[PDB]
Amino acid sequence: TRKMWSVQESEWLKQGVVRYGVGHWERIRSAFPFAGRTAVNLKDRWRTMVKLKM
DNA sequence: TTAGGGTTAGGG
DNA sequence: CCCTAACCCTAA
Repeated sequence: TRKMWSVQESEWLKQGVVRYGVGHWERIRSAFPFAGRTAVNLKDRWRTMVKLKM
């Protein structure tokens, strides 16, 4: 069952991009306690947030 | 391991 | 329902 992204998970990805730059998906995933999210999931999520103005 | 296009399921 | 966010596929 697919799981929608929480606003806390989205803020984690936002700070991880700030602290490490886009494309550093495996580095961002390790800097935050992401449970059930792969680095590819983080990259797809970032594309969604960019498109949704976030 | 990431980028970018393609695919699908679940919620608005 | 069915659009789209959450997925998958794969070159490099």
